[PDB]
Amino acid sequence: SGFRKMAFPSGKVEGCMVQVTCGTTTLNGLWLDDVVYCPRHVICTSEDNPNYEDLLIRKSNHNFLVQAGNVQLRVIGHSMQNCVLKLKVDTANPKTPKYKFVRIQPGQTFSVLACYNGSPSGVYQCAMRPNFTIKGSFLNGSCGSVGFNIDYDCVSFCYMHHMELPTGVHAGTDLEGNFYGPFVDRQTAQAAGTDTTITVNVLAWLYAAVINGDRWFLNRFTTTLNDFNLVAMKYNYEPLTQDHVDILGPLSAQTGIAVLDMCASLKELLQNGMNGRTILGSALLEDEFTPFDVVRQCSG
Amino acid sequence: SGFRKMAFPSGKVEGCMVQVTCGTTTLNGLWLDDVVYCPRHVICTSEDNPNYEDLLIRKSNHNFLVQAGNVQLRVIGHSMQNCVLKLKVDTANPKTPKYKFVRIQPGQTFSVLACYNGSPSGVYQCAMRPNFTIKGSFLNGSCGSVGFNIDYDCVSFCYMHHMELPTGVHAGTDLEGNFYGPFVDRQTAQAAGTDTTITVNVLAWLYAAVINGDRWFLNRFTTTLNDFNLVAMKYNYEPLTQDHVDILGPLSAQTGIAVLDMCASLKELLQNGMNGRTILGSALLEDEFTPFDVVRQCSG
Repeated sequence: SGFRKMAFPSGKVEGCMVQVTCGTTTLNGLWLDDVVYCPRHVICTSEDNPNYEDLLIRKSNHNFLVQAGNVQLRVIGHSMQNCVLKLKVDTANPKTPKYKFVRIQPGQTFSVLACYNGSPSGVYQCAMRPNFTIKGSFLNGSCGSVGFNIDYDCVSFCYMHHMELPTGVHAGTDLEGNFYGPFVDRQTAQAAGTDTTITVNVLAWLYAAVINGDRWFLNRFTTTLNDFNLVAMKYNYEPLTQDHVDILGPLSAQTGIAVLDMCASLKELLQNGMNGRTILGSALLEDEFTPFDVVRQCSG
Repeated sequence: SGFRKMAFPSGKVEGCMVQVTCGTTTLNGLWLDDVVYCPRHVICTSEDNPNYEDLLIRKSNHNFLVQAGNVQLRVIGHSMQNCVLKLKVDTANPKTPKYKFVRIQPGQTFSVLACYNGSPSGVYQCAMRPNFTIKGSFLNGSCGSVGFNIDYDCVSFCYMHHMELPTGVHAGTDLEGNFYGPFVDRQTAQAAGTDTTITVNVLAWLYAAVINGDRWFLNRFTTTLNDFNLVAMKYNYEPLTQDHVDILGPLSAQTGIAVLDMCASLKELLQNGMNGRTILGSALLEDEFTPFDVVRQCSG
C-alpha cells in the first residue's frame, strides 16, 4: 500500500535524448529513427519578433550540431513543422522505442524527463492544467525536454518544453509542434489565463485515500449531480459530468462508496475545510491524479 | 524555475532488474555483473519463524528461476549475505552501470524504482525517516525493488525493499542485506517507532521557496541556535547542529538570508501556523528535501 506521485520509468526516453546546437544556442532534441525533433527556437538568438520561415531558409544542414553522448550525428535534411524543427540524420537511433505522438487533454497527467545539454537530470509527474500550463521544474537549458506516458512498452509522447510564463509555470507543444494553449514561441507579455480545479481528479484521490485507510472525511449523505455542481462553481471547481461518474465507476465499486456519496464528502470539505487533519499526507485537496493514476497504484 | 519532487532518471537501474522465482514465490532481483541480488525471503513460503540457514542448505541452483525479460539466466552458485541472497549466474549483465553499494543516513533521500515480476512500473523519491522507515508505494510483488542515487553516471544503490509495517510504511535493507532500523524479515508484531521531523530539510525547503519567490513567511528577526532548539524540541523537530548550519551555507549565501534568520521564520511558522497560506504549493512544512536536492533544482 501507500500512494505516491509516481513517474513512468524513463529509460526508453533517456535513450532518445540528444543535444542540438545552432550557433550559440544549445537545447535538447528527441531522436527517433533517423529524425531529431527539437524546438524551432534553436535557430534564433535574442535579437530575433521573428519570422522563422526566413530564419530557416538562411540555415544549412552543417549549421546544426547534433550530439548523442559523444557521437556526433550528421544532419542531412531540415524542415519545420509548426513550432518544432525536424532534423534528418544519417543514423537511425538503435534505441528507438515503439512510440506514438499523442496530444493530451487538460486534466490528464504525464511524466517529464528534465534534460540539460542532451543529458537527462530527473523525472517527475505533471498534469496539464485547464489553462494549458504545467507546473514543472525547468532551468535554463531545459528547452526540448519531453513529456510522455508509457503503455505496454509503447511511449506516447505528448509534450515538448518551450518556455516559462511570468508566474513561473510552463508552456509547450505537442510533438507536432502545436502549442498547448494560447501561447507563442516569441517574447510577448503572454500570461497564464485563469485556472480551475480538476474535480474528477480530486474525487479519484479521495478514493485513493479510502483505499489507503483515510476515512475521516466520509459521511452518510449523498447529493445530486446538479446540487454538487452548484457548489463546484462556487469554489472554482470544474463541473462534474456523467462521463466523470462513469469513469470513477471501478473505484466506486472497489470501495463501495457511490460517486455521489463521495461528492457529498467533497462538498463538506470545500465548505468546512479539514479542521487540522490531512488526507494522504496533504492539508490541501489534490487534483493532479487521474482515475487511471489511482487505479495504477490501488490494485490492492 | 519551479520546484518539484524529482527522481533520478531510472534507465541505468531498469537494465538491471530481473525476476527471481523459487517454488511459488516470485519477486525482483538486481543483476550486476554475474550476480543477482534479491531478498532471502524468496526461499520460504507462508508456513516458514524461519531458519534461513537450513532453508538455503536444502536448495540447489536449479531451484532458482531467474528471468531477464525473455532470456532465462542459468544459476551456477548461491549464497546468503545477511538478509539478501546472492545468485551467481553464467552471464554478466552487459548493461551493468558503474555502481557502488552505500548505506544512507536518516534524513537523506533516494529514488525508488518500483518493480513487479522483474518489470519496472514507476519511479519516485523517498526520504529515510529518522525511525528508519520510508513512506513508499509498494504493492504485492514489489519485494526486491531498489532505491538509489546517481552521481556522474555512477549508481549508488542504498535500499532493497522487503516489507510493509502495520501503519502502511515500508522497511528494507541496504544491498549488503542489513536492515535499516530494528526490523526483521519474518512475521512479528514489529511496528514503526516514534518519528521526528527533519529540521535541516525543512529549512532547505524554505530556502527553495525563497529562491522560487515565496517570501511571505520571512521576518526581520534572528534567533540563537540554542533558543531555536528549545522550540524544535517542543514541536518534535530534530535539533539543529552547527554542521547543519554549515551545510545550509550555500543556500544562505544565494538568498542573503542567514540560517538563524530563517530559523526565526520556522519558529513563527511552528507557533502560528500558515493562516491559510501555502509554501511551494504546500499547506504543511515539508521535510523530505535535502539541501543537495534543493541546490540541484535551484541553480538559478
